[PDB]
Amino acid sequence: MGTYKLILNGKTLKGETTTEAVDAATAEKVFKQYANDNGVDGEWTYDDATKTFTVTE
Repeated sequence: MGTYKLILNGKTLKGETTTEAVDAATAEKVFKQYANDNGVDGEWTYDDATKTFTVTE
């Protein structure tokens, strides 16, 4: 568990969000859905060091 962070690094639109997920899969799914909702879909990365994900459109 813990608080995860998402970094939307899009060519068109960018943003950031944070959510409390039980595991990395739940985190990645919530964020995938969130990014796709913002119309962001690029190379997804992860930084366990600070529990963050970055999607580079």
